[PDB]
Amino acid sequence: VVGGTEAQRNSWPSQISLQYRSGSSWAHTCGGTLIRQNWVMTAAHCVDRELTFRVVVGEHNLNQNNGTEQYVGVQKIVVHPYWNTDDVAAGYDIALLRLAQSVTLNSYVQLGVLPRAGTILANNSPCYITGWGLTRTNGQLAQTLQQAYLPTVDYAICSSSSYWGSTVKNSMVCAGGDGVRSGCQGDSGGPLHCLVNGQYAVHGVTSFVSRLGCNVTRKPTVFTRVSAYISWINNVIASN
Ligand SMILES: [Ca+2]
Repeated sequence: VVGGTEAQRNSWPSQISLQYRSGSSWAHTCGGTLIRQNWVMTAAHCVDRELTFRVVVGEHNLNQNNGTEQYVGVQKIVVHPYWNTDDVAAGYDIALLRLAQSVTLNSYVQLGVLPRAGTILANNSPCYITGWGLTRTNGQLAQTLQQAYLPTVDYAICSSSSYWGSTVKNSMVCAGGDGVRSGCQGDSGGPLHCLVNGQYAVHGVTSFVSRLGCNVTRKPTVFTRVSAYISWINNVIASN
């Protein structure tokens, strides 16, 4: 997250850290959202590679023991059938991970609330992006969870020539673009929490940013629109 600030300890209890094994060590690669005690929602491009993954819930400081973490393996990876690694702009950047065990819910670990199918947010709706991603373009990962106020940019405006043009589709959500705040590498797969009816719900899965950089004016962070995949999500969790 570029231009963010440290989040209150465990104030976004559904946020998870997706890590892979590198030799004998583990490294953070993406964010995610705990939607069930044994199911995680993240980005498809986060699990394209065949690596050993693990999920960490109740996390805050990646390099220190906060006394609230729970580590669990990933036993199954279900990527959306239409996902294309060579065309992220085609959408469908979403995947569900079945955990090897059910985590224990508490003050620091809670399920994320999903919106009702087809829900579209009005322009400039209040939302927050969270993650341990890069704090600067080509910079380094954050040690502690970061958050940044990132209001939405409606489709009509985001898909205009003065912004993303045709690169953005209706199955995505755009937020930010003030040239100061945004998502960045490492935030991918993470949530975009938006305030709706007095409650925070996960309306987006961080998908991509500009090649020119993370925080670029008129180039909002692009998110997979969760409300367009509710039936798919339900069908997967009801079968496996
Ligand atoms: Ca920690």
